[PDB]
Amino acid sequence: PTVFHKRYLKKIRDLGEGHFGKVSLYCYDPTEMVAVKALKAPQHRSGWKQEIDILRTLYHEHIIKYKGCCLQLVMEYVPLGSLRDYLPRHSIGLAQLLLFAQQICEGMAYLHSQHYIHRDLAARNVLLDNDRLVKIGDFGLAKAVPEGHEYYRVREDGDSPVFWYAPECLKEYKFYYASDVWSFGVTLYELLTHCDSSQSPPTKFLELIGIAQGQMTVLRLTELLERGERLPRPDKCPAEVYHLMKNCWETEASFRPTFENLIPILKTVHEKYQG
Ligand SMILES: N#C[C@H]1C[C@@H]1C(=O)N[C@@]12C[C@@H]1CN(c1nc(Nc3cnn(CCO)c3)ncc1F)C2
Repeated sequence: PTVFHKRYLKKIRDLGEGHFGKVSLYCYDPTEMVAVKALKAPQHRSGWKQEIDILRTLYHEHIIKYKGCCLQLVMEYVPLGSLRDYLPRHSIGLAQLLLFAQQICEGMAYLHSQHYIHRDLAARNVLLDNDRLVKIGDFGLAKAVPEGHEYYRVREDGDSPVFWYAPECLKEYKFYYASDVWSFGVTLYELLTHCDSSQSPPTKFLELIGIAQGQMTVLRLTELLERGERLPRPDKCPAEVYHLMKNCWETEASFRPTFENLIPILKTVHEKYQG
C-alpha cells in the first residue's frame, strides 16, 4: 500500500536484532516515528516475503500495525518497547500483568482464527503501547497452518526458541495451534517473574539440564518436559495463575486450553485482581 522512500527515513536507534534481521526506529521526514524491519545482506529471503505478507493481512488492536513498505517492513513505533525490556525496570502490578496476558490471548486468538501459528511467542515479542495496551510486535517465525493439517512441519534451526516450546515441537517437529498456548504459558511465567534474567526460561531450563551436555540440550529438555518437570511458580504468582500456566504446559497438546478458552478465564482473573 504505502510506499515509504528510503532517502527520507532518518535512523534514530536500534530496537531489536536477530541472526537474520534488524528492527530500527526511523523518522520518516519528507520535509512521524516508524519501526522498520530489514533482512540482513534465499530460504530466509522467501520466509521474509511470507513474513511481510502475513503482517499485511493482520489487523487487530493487539497486533503491531502494518504501516507499508520501503524489501523493508515499515510498522508503527510502539513506544514503551518489549515487556522483556520494560518489566525488569517497572514493578507493574499483578492486575496489569494479567491484563497484558488477556490482551496477548486476544491477539493470539485472532492470529489463530486467520490460520497462522506464531512460533515465537515470548515477552521480547510483546510490545507495550501504554500501561494498559500491549501488542504482539514481531512475526518472524509466523507460518500459515496448511488447510488439511492441524499443525505446521517445523524443521530444526539453531535459532528456534526451544525454551518456549512444547515437547511436540522439540520431538516431532510439529507446530500446532496448541504449541503457541505452551509458549503463551512461558510468556505468562516471564511476565510474572518481571522478565528477571536469573529467572528466565533459558536460565531456569539450563540450570535443570546443565551445560556440559554437548549437542544434547534439546534432547535433555524434551525428556525433562516429558518427566513432568516445569518452570517454577514465580515469586508472588497466585496459585490459580500458576495452575493456568501448568494447564498451558500439558504434555498432551489437546489437554491445553485454546486461546478462545483463555480469554474469558483471563478476563475474570484480571477483574478479580483489579479489585
Ligand atoms: N529476532 C529478532 C529481532 C529483529 C526482531 C525485532 O526487533 N522485533 C521487534 C520486537 C522487537 C522490537 N520491535 C519493535 N519495537 C518497537 N518499539 C520499541 C521501543 N523501544 N524498543 C526497545 C525495547 O524493547 C522497541 N516498535 C515497533 C517494533 F516493531 C520489533
